[PDB]
Amino acid sequence: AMMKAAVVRAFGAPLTIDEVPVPQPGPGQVQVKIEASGVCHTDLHAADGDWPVKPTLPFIPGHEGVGYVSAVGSGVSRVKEGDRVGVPWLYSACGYCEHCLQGWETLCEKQQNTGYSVNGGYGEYVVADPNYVGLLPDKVGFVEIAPILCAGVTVYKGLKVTDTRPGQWVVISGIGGLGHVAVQYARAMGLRVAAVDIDDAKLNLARRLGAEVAVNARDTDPAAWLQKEIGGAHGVLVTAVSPKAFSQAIGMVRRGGTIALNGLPPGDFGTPIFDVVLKGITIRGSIVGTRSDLQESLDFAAHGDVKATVSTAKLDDVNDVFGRLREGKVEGRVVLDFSR
Amino acid sequence: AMMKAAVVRAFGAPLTIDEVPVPQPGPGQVQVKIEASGVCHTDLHAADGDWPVKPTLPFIPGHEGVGYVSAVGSGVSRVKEGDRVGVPWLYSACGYCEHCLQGWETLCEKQQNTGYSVNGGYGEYVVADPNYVGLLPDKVGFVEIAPILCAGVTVYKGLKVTDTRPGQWVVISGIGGLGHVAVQYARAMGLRVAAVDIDDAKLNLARRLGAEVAVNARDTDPAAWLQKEIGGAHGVLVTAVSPKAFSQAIGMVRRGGTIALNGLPPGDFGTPIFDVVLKGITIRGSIVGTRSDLQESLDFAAHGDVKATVSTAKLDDVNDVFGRLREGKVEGRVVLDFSR
Amino acid sequence: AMMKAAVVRAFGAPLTIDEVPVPQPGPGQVQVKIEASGVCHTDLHAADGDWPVKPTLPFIPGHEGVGYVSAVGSGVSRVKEGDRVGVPWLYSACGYCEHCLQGWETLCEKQQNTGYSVNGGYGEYVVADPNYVGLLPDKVGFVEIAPILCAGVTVYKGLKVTDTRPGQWVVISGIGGLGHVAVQYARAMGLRVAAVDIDDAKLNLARRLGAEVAVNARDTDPAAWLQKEIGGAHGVLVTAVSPKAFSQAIGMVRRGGTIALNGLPPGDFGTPIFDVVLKGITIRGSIVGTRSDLQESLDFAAHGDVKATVSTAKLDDVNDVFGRLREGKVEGRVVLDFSR
Amino acid sequence: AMMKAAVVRAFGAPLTIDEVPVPQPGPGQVQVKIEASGVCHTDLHAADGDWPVKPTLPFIPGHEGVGYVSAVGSGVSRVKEGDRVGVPWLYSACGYCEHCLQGWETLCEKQQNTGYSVNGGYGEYVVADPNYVGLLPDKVGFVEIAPILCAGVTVYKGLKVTDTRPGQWVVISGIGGLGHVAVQYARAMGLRVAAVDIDDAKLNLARRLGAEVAVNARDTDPAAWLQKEIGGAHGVLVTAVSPKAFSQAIGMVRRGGTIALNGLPPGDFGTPIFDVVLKGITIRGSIVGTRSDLQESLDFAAHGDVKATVSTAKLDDVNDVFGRLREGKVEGRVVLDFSR
Ligand SMILES: NC(=O)c1ccc[n+]([C@@H]2O[C@H](COP(=O)([O-])OP(=O)(O)OC[C@H]3O[C@H](n4cnc5c(N)ncnc54)[C@@H](O)[C@H]3O)[C@H](O)[C@@H]2O)c1
Ligand SMILES: NC(=O)c1ccc[n+]([C@@H]2O[C@H](COP(=O)([O-])OP(=O)(O)OC[C@H]3O[C@H](n4cnc5c(N)ncnc54)[C@@H](O)[C@H]3O)[C@H](O)[C@@H]2O)c1
Ligand SMILES: [Zn+2]
Ligand SMILES: [Zn+2]
Ligand SMILES: [Zn+2]
Ligand SMILES: [Zn+2]
Ligand SMILES: [Zn+2]
Ligand SMILES: [Zn+2]
Ligand SMILES: [Zn+2]
Ligand SMILES: [Zn+2]
Repeated sequence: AMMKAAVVRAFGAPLTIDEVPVPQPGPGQVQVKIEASGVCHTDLHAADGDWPVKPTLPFIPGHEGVGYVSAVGSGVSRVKEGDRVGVPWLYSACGYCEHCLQGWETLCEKQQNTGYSVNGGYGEYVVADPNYVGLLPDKVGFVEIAPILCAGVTVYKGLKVTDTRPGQWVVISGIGGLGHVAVQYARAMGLRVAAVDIDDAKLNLARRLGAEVAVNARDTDPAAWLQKEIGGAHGVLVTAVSPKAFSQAIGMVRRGGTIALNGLPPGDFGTPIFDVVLKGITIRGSIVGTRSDLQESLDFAAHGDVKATVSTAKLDDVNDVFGRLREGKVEGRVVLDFSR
Repeated sequence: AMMKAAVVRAFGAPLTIDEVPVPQPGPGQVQVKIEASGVCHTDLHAADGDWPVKPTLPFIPGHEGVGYVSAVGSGVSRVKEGDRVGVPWLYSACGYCEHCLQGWETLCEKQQNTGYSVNGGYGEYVVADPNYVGLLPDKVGFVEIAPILCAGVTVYKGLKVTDTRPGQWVVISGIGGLGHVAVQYARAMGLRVAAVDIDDAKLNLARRLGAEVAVNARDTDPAAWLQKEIGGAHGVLVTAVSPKAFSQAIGMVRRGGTIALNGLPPGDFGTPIFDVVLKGITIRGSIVGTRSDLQESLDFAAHGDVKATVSTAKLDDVNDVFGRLREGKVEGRVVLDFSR
Repeated sequence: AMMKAAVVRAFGAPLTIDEVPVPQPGPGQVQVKIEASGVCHTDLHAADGDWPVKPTLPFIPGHEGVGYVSAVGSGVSRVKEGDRVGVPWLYSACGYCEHCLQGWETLCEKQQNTGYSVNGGYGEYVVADPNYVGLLPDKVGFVEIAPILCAGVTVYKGLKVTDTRPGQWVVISGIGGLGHVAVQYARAMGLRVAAVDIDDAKLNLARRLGAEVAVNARDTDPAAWLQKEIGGAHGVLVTAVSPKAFSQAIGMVRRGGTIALNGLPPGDFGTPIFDVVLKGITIRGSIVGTRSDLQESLDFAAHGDVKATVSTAKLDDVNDVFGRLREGKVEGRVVLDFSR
Repeated sequence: AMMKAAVVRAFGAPLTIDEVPVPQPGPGQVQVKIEASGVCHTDLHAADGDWPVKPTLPFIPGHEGVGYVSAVGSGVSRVKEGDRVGVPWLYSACGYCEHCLQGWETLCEKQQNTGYSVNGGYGEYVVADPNYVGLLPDKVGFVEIAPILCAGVTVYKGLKVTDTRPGQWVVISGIGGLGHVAVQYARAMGLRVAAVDIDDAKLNLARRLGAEVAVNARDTDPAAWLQKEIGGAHGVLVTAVSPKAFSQAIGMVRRGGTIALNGLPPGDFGTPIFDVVLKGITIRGSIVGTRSDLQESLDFAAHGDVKATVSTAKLDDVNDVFGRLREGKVEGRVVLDFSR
């Protein structure tokens, strides 16, 4: 069989929509027929090769792909034909290293990554390791659930590692794909939410989704504004694609506070070490989520606590989507629709 | 009515040994007769007034003073005349704020600091808040115990917040004033210790103190070496916080590990986003510790698990001591001896 | 000079409403004019003289008393006259023992207890230690806020130590004074709530307050019912006044689950050690709440996440109230109203 | 084709040493050649059908088998022929449930148990799940390391879940098979150890093992004595879970402390509600541990920190070994030696 897929063949170049072979599932593998496929900013980073560790060319991006198990190899019991599943960033892990045994498989040094080191969901079919796919809730459709496969799980875990508790203030910096669902997860976790971005439309989105307070960093110093407004936050989750937002976030927290980092813009960010030490601040990188994180994050969507803001696009228009996302002209998430 | 003391009357100017009034305790206060008083780099910064918030002039430095309770004001029960106590960095906290109520008095924004914002232990007597003094162990001398009020509790708390466990690997970065004490706490906390420095003398000291591994970063890349040799460290205590140490720490820590920063350097440090996020690294600021932190750290000294390298000097020679410290000629810690 | 107050002058006997002197505050003390005063089930035992350690006669019960500071002793800074305050079970703690230094003053062995070891709020005025009173929010009435002083802060802390997190199930056993507000805190902390009691009306109250499911332990074996309905809970908070309910709670959790204990019926409860060990179960006593806990719990009420179901009664009818409480004829809390 | 093995063919009856087929490994399985095989009280309960859920007959007991990997089915990468491994209590788990995904495979409700629900190590060979075998340290012999698969990991994990930290007091209740090993882990974990038993010889053993204090409960009340002498222990490990040990544990622990139960006794225990709640005490069931726990516990043995008292016996004499066990004649641990 042949299939349509969007392929990266050179960093910086537009993706090409080509006919490629349908991947077949070997032993212990499953095949997934894609019905929807979220566009993550990471996909831009990957196609631009602006990260230290590059994807091997060529490749098909996409780690927010969801659909049906359309075929099953041998020795597979976790899922069966017809099951609704998603294939996330964490494609697979070794399962027995120290990290994996501790239930921190997101840290597995032997992990594979969907739509980066292996081909992803920007296509009609994708092969997956059934041991690491998301098991989708029956009551949420493909288009709405797709973003939870990365945006959702990531910020859910990110919020967990801020070490904030119900009643406390958390700041979400960057109300994009990750950010806009981050606001919703925070409320579901009993947190009071403040939002920071550089575009009023984003802040308006945050306001609708539960943000009690919101500030535009292009209009004022957000750190100073937040210190005055709420006395500083107990936690911050940075999803912004700007190193500047990382530095600013550090000045947003109360003493003893924690800043968790999701965003992956190239380079360093300026860190006021003196204040971090004097104020006992924690800065903490968070990387997607374990299978347990993933399952829990899907359950919040299933219960209606989190609903992704989504607009659809066609596979063929993937380069336009990339352009819009790059220009910050996307509200929430774009999901590629493969439905009939 | 009068006592000798080393007084800062102008930032940068030599301290003068003056006759000044013995401070007398009012209600809820105590008086301490100093037998020994530790010196460290923080005293230089107080005397130079080169930190963001300066001491008020004139003032008596010293946050490592130890001695006997020589008099009490009314309504004191925690201690009595004749008790052996130290008057550490945390002179007092408000006791009512969110931080104080949570047992994190070190983060109190209304805290006072001994030998910085109030008069300290560079004198024959000092008035203190008995609610915040350290209660000293019987079986350890004043001179030997003094540095535990600072270096001790600092590296102890710092090691605690790396969130490591017995059997796990911790790197002690820098085996100087703080580091040589740190190696001892780590060993007593059941940690496997790797010492990193640029000086073979200090690395050999580390080995004497129980370091299982020692690597000289002048010759070899401590990060590459440790990742290979022990798979990276679960924790990293950075006692000399320089850009190189900071960045090498990020390289030495294994994924999911924690880096605790034990120093107050000037300027912003470039923090690499990609590495912190994808390695799920925690970077945590930590200096001194709470009252309970301090008592716990003293217990280690009392049981002979921790002993600071100490040399004595006279109060009258403090300027000479400051000079030696500035030039980096001080091995271990210098302690002013008030005993006849 | 004189005030009205319900006094316990001999155990097991009716309380006598008498005129007694008004207590005056000395140094470090404040006087409080009572506006409302919650009746805790604990008060029944203070008066029966029921417990291992008994109050001393004669005494005035009541540790849910709220009102205004009407007089301030010497050396008090935390509060001033006119301040809205409440006087909880934890009347005072020593402030410097190991527990107190760790922000666990509820464990202080030198603590005093309001309406037990010292006189409480079943009277027009009560003297308190200003360092341990609750600072009440302006936007909640005295009658509604009164239960938060014990019922509220207790179950809030109890829920904290179930070690449950958003999305997970918690069971509230006993939907009384503590229980009916526990359901609400649970919801505010992002938990899904199941309710257990022995009276359909109390279960219906839980449901109206946010309980998703409910079971009458008189009608079926709760535990088996809960294992079937929700697959066991992640945590349980037991406020019930029956040892039986403690034994049943143990069987209500998933493996790895935690049961927190608040209720204080006399004697032992049957514990299946074999299952507790095989299933890795945790059983944990929880004792009111620290000042931090209390302020946090008052905040939930201030924001309207929590609202006590209360009936009022006159001080003079306190014996009638006791009777009804003892018979389980009370809906939520009864609060003594001193409103002129 | 054939091998010797001890088989339970009827509950209560002597084991019969038979010649049975050597088990061959299918895909995902490995075969282990046994060199040593630990014996403990759990084997008695397996042989007696003593417990609620019984083994199926006939079966080969033994959950402490160690040896070489002698054959490797298809799709195995964790281990290879010649690898020195152990086949502990947790033969396998489902790997997909809530518990397995969270790194708590010990709580898997679909787990299989070696030498209980599947054939174990009381034979020359045994087939195992490579994903769940213990990877044995190079420097420790088969006989010495065998008990660590059981007693070792149990007491290590048990100590971990006391939530104590270095410098803090831990009580080891019972210095027998589990206890003498627990004392060693405790010291290596930096804990101050108080040993409690009723046998002076076992108490002397504890002291020589590093116990700082030892109380004989025949002659003195250990609760009152320890409360007076060390202000209660922060943690208590109950290795011999009898009602008396349980109740005394509750009296020995300091307020806020944690009691970890390491045994599987019959029947309900009377738990004092008042003491547990008022003292804020945690009671916690813990036996064996995860794969991560086992590997950590194995490292302590590899470093010389922990050594089980071991004596050997032959497979043919297992019934006699059982005899001694039953009568309580066994000091330390007995290990079957299969070596030439
Ligand atoms: N660490 C992980 O596990 C993980 C997983 C997924 C994505 N990511 C990262 O997420 C980031 C982007 O995620 P995305 O899908 O939401 O992309 P993006 O299109 O969705 O979201 C952009 C957001 O950051 C923007 N932003 C730019 N400058 C800002 C500033 N100064 N302050 C506040 N906000 C600012 C905002 O416009 C906001 O839209 C990084 O690009 C990277 O892809 C990390
Ligand atoms: N540990 C603490 O810090 C703390 C603080 C306050 C009160 N308490 C305790 O709270 C308990 C009750 O408090 P209260 O103020 O809510 O009084 P209570 O009258 O209000 O509450 C009774 C509740 O438990 C009852 N109940 C009886 N048998 C039951 C069973 N088998 N299963 C489930 N529920 C059952 C229910 O009727 C329900 O009303 C104890 O009486 C004790 O006083 C503890
Ligand atoms: Zn992504
Ligand atoms: Zn792995
Ligand atoms: Zn110092
Ligand atoms: Zn304060
Ligand atoms: Zn009460
Ligand atoms: Zn106290
Ligand atoms: Zn065993
Ligand atoms: Zn499982």
